[PDB]
Amino acid sequence: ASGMIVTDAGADQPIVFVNRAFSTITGYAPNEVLGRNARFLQGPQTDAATVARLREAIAAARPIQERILNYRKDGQPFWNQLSISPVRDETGNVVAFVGVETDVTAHH
Amino acid sequence: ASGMIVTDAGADQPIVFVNRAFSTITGYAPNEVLGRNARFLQGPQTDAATVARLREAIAAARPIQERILNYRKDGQPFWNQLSISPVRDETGNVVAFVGVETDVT
Ligand SMILES: Cc1cc2nc3c(=O)[nH]c(=O)nc-3n(C[C@H](O)[C@H](O)[C@H](O)COP(=O)(O)O)c2cc1C
Ligand SMILES: Cc1cc2nc3c(=O)[nH]c(=O)nc-3n(C[C@H](O)[C@H](O)[C@H](O)COP(=O)(O)O)c2cc1C
Repeated sequence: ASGMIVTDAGADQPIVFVNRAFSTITGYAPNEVLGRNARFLQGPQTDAATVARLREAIAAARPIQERILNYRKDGQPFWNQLSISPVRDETGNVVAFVGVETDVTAHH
Repeated sequence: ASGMIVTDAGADQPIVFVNRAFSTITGYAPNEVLGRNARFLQGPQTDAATVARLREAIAAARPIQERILNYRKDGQPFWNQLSISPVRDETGNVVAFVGVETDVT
């Protein structure tokens, strides 16, 4: 099952909702992530160029897909097939961002 | 500001998240709507053909926009400029639906 993250549109995109699969994939409970920017999923082996592409796309409210190395709450790495899109009203205003996370690590 | 509703993909698309503007527009608190299908916003003068187009779009996970008559908690009618889209993973599985509601009364 794929995770879903919903964030606020503005001011560093704090998480406002995660689905159950997000907790299965990442090991974080909703309590532990609400109000935070999702960058806490990254760590030392995360590719900086990938993070830069995400940062520029989100600032521009442009959809983006990347494979990015992320980390579970207890530090276990996983590859995240990540897709982020703005949610817009019909006037084009960004209401939120939605991200889908698929664990594409062969853990076992 | 526009409302946002997030639902599960299956089992009659129960609401799992609403933003602040949803409550400003509709007069419902989150605890009054979570776990329910959004159709409770409809009422006596809602256009049945519009509802049927939404039903078919959600069944097929097709993006759709409609101007639909809805009702606030206090029973006052309002025009909802509603846009719904599926949220998909890379393999095309539907993870959720997202709806944006603009009060265009
Ligand atoms: C809706 C949404 C979901 C996100 N999900 C993830 C994720 O699962 N993993 C991740 O590494 N970054 C994720 N991000 C990206 C980070 O929040 C952040 O935008 C990125 O690290 C680039 O900005 P920075 O260089 O300021 O950290 C997400 C962002 C948004 C808006
Ligand atoms: C994410 C989402 C948001 C929705 N928001 C609204 C809404 O604001 N107003 C409304 O009348 N129907 C809304 N609906 C539509 C109803 O939930 C339902 O799909 C529609 O009435 C057609 O199905 P039915 O014939 O089974 O009721 C929404 C549906 C989804 C999936």
